[PDB]
Amino acid sequence: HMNVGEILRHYAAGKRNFQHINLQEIELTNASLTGADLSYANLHHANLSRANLRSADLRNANLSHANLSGANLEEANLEAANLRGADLHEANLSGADLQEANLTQANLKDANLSDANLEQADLAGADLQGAVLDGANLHGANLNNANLSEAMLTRANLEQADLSGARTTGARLDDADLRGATVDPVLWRTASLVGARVDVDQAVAFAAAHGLCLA
Amino acid sequence: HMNVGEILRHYAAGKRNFQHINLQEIELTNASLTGADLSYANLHHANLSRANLRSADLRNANLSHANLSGANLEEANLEAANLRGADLHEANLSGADLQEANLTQANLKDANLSDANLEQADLAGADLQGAVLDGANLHGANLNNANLSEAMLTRANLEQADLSGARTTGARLDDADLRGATVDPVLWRTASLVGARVDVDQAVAFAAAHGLCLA
Ligand SMILES: [Cl-]
Ligand SMILES: [Cl-]
Ligand SMILES: [Cl-]
Ligand SMILES: [Cl-]
Repeated sequence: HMNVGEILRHYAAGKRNFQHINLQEIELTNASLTGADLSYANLHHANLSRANLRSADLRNANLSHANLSGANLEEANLEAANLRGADLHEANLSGADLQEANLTQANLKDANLSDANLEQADLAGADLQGAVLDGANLHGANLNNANLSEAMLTRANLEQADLSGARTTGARLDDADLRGATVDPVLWRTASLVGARVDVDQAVAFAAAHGLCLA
Repeated sequence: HMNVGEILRHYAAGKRNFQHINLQEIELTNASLTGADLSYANLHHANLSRANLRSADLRNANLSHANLSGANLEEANLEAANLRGADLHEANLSGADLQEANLTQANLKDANLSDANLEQADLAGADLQGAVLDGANLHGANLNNANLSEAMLTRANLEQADLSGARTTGARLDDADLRGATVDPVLWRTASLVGARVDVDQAVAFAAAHGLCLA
């Protein structure tokens, strides 16, 4: 296990290779480790609140129940990372790679996921209230029972995503691509959808969700 | 030309056959001629305000620019009648037969057309503001540029009707049959349509009218 003094001294010396390092429970609030290779690192329950991890490599890292509130993760590689129950509220994940990441039960309230890659990510039960996912790729993402209340999914790719059980009151889906997605009828009644791309079957479902009869 | 005294005396004697009679411009306000056969009669610009014409036969009658405001025409036969520019505001036309009638530019404000037959009727430019057409048959009716603002067309048959240019702000079309009708996209944005029956193409048009893209 590497401690705070050690990792900050190494980083100060210009070292960036921290792959597979054990940093469980470490206290790194307001720390900057931009560009660090933390691939496969164990950061379980780490406190990384307001840390600057811009452009860090965190692929397949264990970030389960980590505190990443307000952290900068712009253009970070979080592919296949374990972020179950992590606190990412108000984090900047703009342009981050989160494909196939485990974000189950994560706190993403007011998170910035603009232009992020969330292809096949597992967001089941995640809280995305007030989050911004403009231009994000959610192709095939699992949004089962997620909270999307007041979330901005404008211009987002939701093709083949599963939004079963998602809360969508106040959700903003203008210009989103919904083709092939699985959604509850209530989505058609709650989301703003101007410019949203749909299949014919979905357009019919939109009409049915407003009480029209096709018999 | 038969005058007021003559027709009322004849009716009082039990006469009901007034077919093809000339009654142009006659003043018959609050008169009762229930069950009278006035088929093919000339009632051009007659004043029949608040008259009781329940169950009258007025088939093919000339009622052009007649004042029928508040008149009772329940179960009256008005098939193919000329009612162009007639004033029928607040009239009771419940169960009347108006198929193929000319109602162009007619005033039907607050008229009761419940369960009336309006098959292939010409209602172009007619004013139906606040009218009640619950259960009416408007199969193939011409509603071009009609005013349907706040009109109740609940449970009405609108199959193959033409509503091009119709004003439909506040229109109430719950349970109406719209299949095959021609409508402007604005209808889908303005009418209440719970239970309204539509084709697949119409359901898609409903979605498109709310800004959804089918590309
Ligand atoms: Cl440093
Ligand atoms: Cl928006
Ligand atoms: Cl009498
Ligand atoms: Cl109603």
